[PDB]
Amino acid sequence: ALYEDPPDQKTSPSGKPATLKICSWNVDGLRAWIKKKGLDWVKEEAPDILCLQETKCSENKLPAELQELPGLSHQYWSAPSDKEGYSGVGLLSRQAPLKVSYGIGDEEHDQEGRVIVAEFDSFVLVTAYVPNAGRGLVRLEYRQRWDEAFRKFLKGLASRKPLVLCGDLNVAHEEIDLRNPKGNKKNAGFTPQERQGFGELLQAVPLADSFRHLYPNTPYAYTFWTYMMNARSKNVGWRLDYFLLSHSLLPALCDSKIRSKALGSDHCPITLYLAL
DNA sequence: TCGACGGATCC
DNA sequence: GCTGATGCGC
DNA sequence: GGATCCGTCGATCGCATCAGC
Ligand SMILES: [Ca+2]
Ligand code: NA
Ligand code: NA
Repeated sequence: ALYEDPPDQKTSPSGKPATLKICSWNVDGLRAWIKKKGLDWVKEEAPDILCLQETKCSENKLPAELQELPGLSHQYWSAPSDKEGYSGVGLLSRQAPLKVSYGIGDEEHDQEGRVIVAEFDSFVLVTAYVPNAGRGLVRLEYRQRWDEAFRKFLKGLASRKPLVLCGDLNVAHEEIDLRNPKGNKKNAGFTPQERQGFGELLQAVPLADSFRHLYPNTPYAYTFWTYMMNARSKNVGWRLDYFLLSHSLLPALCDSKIRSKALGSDHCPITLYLAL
């Protein structure tokens, strides 16, 4: 079945207006995504912060359009240390963060340009492109190691400031989170190990899945569709991109959106509204 | 993801 | 700059 | 022994690299 995201709710559970709008988008080739008019869509969405994953683009090759682009003038980029055209994330913000850092503090896990940490006044924002378990589950052993390091890192951070984690977490948590649960239990993104790691993440930090917390029984809501077999036109997809929040931020939570119609990637963008 | 192969196993 | 091949990805 | 089923097991799309010149 096809899916229609409900309208944006812009007041908090106590009627505070939303003050912060964060958008996150796995662009799967930043240059290609810009050629497919992604920035026009971003300009219209007008986020206060924009998080991009899988940029596949070194700092040298960042297209010129990205400077001419407030109110997202404070921009930060991370690329792998020795693997061109692979992975890569970015964070663009309207206001300058207090402090920015790259990676999680673990050399094993900080070589593929996957994590940017941006600290603001009232909270910390982490954006992440989690490593794929790979075809044939080749990288599943590595994925589990990543999962534990990432959880430990995020638990530490959240013990000091309220935390927002966004990005492509490369797992569909439960069977409502993808179209074909049956046929995918041994494929990357829906192995029992990856789903379990996501569950441990929610409990050990702790964090809440913003979208599921608000729409806990809404099926067919996905953020990814493989280019093959016209999957997107059939809405045969996966929910892989999330906003996870510290529990303390749940009374700030106004809405968590899925922008199903924005094209330019094999992921659509997601949008978080917070009253801060 | 999809169809195509298999190799079962029931009616 | 161009062809052709390989890496990666749910 | 012809028909539905059920664990594999290959060909798709898209991006960006590399090897070579
Ligand atoms: Ca590969
Ligand atoms: Na019968
Ligand atoms: Na016979």
